[PDB]
Amino acid sequence: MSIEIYPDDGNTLPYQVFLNLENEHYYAQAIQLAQLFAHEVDDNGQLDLAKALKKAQAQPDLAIIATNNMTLKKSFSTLSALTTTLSEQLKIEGVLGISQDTYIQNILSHAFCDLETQKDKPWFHINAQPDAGHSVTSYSYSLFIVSQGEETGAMMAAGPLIITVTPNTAISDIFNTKDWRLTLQKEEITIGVKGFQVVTPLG
Repeated sequence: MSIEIYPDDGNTLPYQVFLNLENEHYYAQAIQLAQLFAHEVDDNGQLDLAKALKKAQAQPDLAIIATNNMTLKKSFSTLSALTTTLSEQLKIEGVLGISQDTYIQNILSHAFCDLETQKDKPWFHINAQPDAGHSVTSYSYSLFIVSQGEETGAMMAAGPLIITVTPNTAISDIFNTKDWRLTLQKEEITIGVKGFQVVTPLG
């Protein structure tokens, strides 16, 4: 995994990889697929669904299992729809090596009052435009992850991208161009290679 070569001196990969994406089980999990992942990725070093979908076919245990996304939006409608979709798709808030909570109440708490989620997750940012009525200030995550099965010794190659659509549209006065209506969606593709028991060391 990573660069580490010979010709140059010992480091010169055109893939420039070493810590290009976050994983929480990198201890050995980034290694299972390492030589696979170092092959079909993009110049950054992340799973490319065009080529790495073939790379996935060579994963330690299984292959491409999940190419799922989420659709969350808010609007001066009712949260009867807003939170409903959020909860249903709260599962894909990283149900890889899920945490102790990472669920409702710890997440749905801010749903009760303006779910800006305290700017949850260290996402990059490609925000506001010069429009003042038809803009979008969104901050994009996407880093790529891997997980560990301890039971049987499996793993899981994950590659999510996250977009926080919070627009720069202007005016919420005598009429709104919709300056305070928000929307959040994204895509996580995940190559499952394991005997997944529960969200935990998949086995």
